[PDB]
Amino acid sequence: MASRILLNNGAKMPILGLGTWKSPPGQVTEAVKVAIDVGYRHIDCAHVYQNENEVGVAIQEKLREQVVKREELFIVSKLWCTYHEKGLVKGACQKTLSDLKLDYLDLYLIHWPTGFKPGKEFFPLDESGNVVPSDTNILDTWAAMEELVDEGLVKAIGISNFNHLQVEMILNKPGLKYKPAVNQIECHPYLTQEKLIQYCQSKGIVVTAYSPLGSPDRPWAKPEDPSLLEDPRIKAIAAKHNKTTAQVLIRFPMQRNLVVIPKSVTPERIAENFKVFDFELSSQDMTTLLSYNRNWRVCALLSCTSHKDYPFHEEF
Ligand SMILES: NC(=O)c1ccc[n+]([C@@H]2O[C@H](COP(=O)([O-])OP(=O)(O)OC[C@H]3O[C@@H](n4cnc5c(N)ncnc54)[C@H](OP(=O)(O)O)[C@@H]3O)[C@@H](O)[C@H]2O)c1
Ligand SMILES: O=C(O)Cn1c2ccccc2c2n[nH]c(=S)nc21
Ligand SMILES: O=C(O)Cn1c2ccccc2c2n[nH]c(=S)nc21
Repeated sequence: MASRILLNNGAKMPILGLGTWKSPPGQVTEAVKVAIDVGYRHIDCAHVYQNENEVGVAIQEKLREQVVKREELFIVSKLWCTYHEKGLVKGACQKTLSDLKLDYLDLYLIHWPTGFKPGKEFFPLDESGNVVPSDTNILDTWAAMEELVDEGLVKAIGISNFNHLQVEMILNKPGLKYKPAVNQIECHPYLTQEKLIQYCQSKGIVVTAYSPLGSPDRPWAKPEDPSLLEDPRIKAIAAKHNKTTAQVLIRFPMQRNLVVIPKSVTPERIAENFKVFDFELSSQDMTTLLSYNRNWRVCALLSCTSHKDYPFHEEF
């Protein structure tokens, strides 16, 4: 298992990264410092996570300390939904660069295919509670992303939460200049995503699996919800390999040629989650894990089901 995967822009992306959604601003600086100290070279960020400044403090300290060189890091962020307007894309990227204290991103993603009305609110609502959409065509947003490559702000561009028809729309864009390098999507044994993954891979688009542990800290979690980390079948596979359930859950997407971005702010877990390059799940193990699919989606964007570009009505 090589540590990096080749992207269609010619750059190599570390297959393991640190997630930062929900990482409290008072804990994420140390989390990122620890991650870099124990070998992580890829950090997954977003403006909407409200902690890019604090992530940036950690990156900057580790660069200053010469623990790692900038070229060895792979920093990813994402364009929020309220910045899909073509004229707002560059400023959104620049704000993220300023907070992260970087002069380029390795990868910048359209966070969701749904554009919202611009403004200070991340989820602008009408008086009846519906999200207020943007009229900006995703193809125009893509053209604005391509400009960021040409102006040196980002090395690669990609998409997130795009269904196969939405990916296809980008791939079929008249005058397409740069293909998406990555589609970042939810993926774990309860939402195995075989159809979308095969589609993306067949087009040379690398898939990043998010919420690989089932996002047990998602704010809308219910006590009775399924729990990957507590699934006795997955526990048994872990025990067979003398690994933790989390380690199996992280190794699983790696062996499907995916990138994976588990989140933790706990130093012991950040280290545990990185120790996944010393064992191999069997083909049987892999198929068995795939068999647990229930089409259970922890990030379903229920707030936006009425939006014309809501991605999850389609089968895949
Ligand atoms: N593009 C998108 O729309 C999108 C959506 C969702 C997520 N993401 C990205 O994907 C990242 C990962 O997804 P996620 O944050 O939703 O959830 P996740 O990585 O599946 O799970 C995070 C949870 O698991 C716990 N955890 C981590 N390692 C553990 C271990 N070894 N043992 C036991 N528990 C462990 C963490 O606790 P502690 O932190 O307390 O240690 C936290 O509560 C996000 O942070 C974000 O960067 C992107
Ligand atoms: O977009 C993300 O990366 C995670 N995330 C969020 C991150 C920050 C703020 C809101 C959200 C959110 N709301 N719904 C869903 S399904 N996922 C959400
Ligand atoms: O609607 C969203 O954008 C996120 N979200 C929520 C946001 C606020 C309150 C509840 C939820 C919720 N419940 N289930 C799921 S899959 N997603 C949820």
